[PDB]
Amino acid sequence: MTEYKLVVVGAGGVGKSALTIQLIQNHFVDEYDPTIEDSYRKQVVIDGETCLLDILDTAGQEEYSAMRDQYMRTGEGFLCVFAINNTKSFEDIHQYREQIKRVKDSDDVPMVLVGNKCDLAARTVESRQAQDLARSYGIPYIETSAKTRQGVEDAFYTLVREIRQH
Ligand SMILES: Nc1nc2c(ncn2[C@@H]2O[C@H](COP(=O)(O)OP(=O)(O)NP(=O)(O)O)[C@@H](O)[C@H]2O)c(=O)[nH]1
Ligand SMILES: [Ca+2]
Ligand SMILES: [Ca+2]
Ligand SMILES: [Ca+2]
Ligand SMILES: [Ca+2]
Ligand SMILES: [Mg+2]
Repeated sequence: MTEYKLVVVGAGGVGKSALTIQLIQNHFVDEYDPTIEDSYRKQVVIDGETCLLDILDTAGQEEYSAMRDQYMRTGEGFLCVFAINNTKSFEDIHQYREQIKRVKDSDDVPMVLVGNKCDLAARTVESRQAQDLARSYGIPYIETSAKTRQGVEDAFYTLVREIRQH
């Protein structure tokens, strides 16, 4: 079966782990344990295709930024996550995309921009602002809540659909 190597990236605290764990394990992680780098692997059927998803849940803590090159080299598609209640995290996306672009020497890397924590009302990043950023990268923008599971499958399975278009 086809394996998809997905990598979840973005600033600390944006919900990368909660998103991944919601997808793979169907519960919401309420606590905040910063990640170094974790791997998850699950067989799923996406659009009739039995798929192995290999998901790398990466560090948002800037102290671990030296690890980015390695994971950007091996990843096939990237979920670029910010939180809609964290303007800085949205502004941080570009450093992630620019590095992905550099490492893969490509302006056409499979990516999805994810505005997470869409269950929270303290929104400082409007959907349209994020749509505009995604448009500039040629990628979809999807809002998610790891808490309620809104958009979670859509974000990941879409990443897959973007990889398939490559
Ligand atoms: N309300 C709400 N809280 C969320 C959501 N996603 C994550 N959180 C909360 O935000 C905090 C950080 O989530 P976490 O997944 O650990 O973030 P991370 O991006 O993996 N952090 P790190 O980069 O340090 O590994 C946790 O308390 C978690 O419950 C969401 O969609 N909604
Ligand atoms: Ca919980
Ligand atoms: Ca692009
Ligand atoms: Ca504003
Ligand atoms: Ca397309
Ligand atoms: Mg994490």
